[PDB]
Amino acid sequence: AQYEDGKQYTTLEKPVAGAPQVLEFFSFFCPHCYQFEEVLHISDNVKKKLPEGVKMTKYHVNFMGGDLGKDLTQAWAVAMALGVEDKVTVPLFEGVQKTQTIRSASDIRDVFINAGIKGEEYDAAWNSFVVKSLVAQQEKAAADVQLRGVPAMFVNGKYQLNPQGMDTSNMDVFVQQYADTVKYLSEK
Repeated sequence: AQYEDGKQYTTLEKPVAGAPQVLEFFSFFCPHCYQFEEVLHISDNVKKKLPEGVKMTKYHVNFMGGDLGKDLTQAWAVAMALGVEDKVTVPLFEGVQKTQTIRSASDIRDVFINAGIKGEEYDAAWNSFVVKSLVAQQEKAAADVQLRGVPAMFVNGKYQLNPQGMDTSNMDVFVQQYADTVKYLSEK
């Protein structure tokens, strides 16, 4: 076949009920994740190849970066709760990996302040039980697949994309193969 189980994707042994159509995991410490965001725009290119209105979800993980990694999962919960993912994603990647200015929870907060989230609103969200539940949801989704690596992409709670085999000589061809593979998996 052109797409083969065990090759371009893997079938999960335990389908995750109630999973969104597309579930991506990332870490702000993850070098490929930074590339997937700013240079490849993987999520937007996947979205464009899928039917309109399909549910796509993106969650942060704790397993990279120790204490700060877990602070970043809580900050990602804040970003989701406030709907400000598009305003903070690149500045968070830059602060962790490019300028290396994000060293503490206060430095994370500074990124949101600079992006225009009022401090009182950030602090209220950071301490909210809505955000605690979003933290729990991110941890539970990763635990459902014993996740050990990011970036990771899961389709319908049934298939994991495997990009390590795809050709990387041309960035746009890579993105097209990734998006077309997600579309194929979503149609299974």
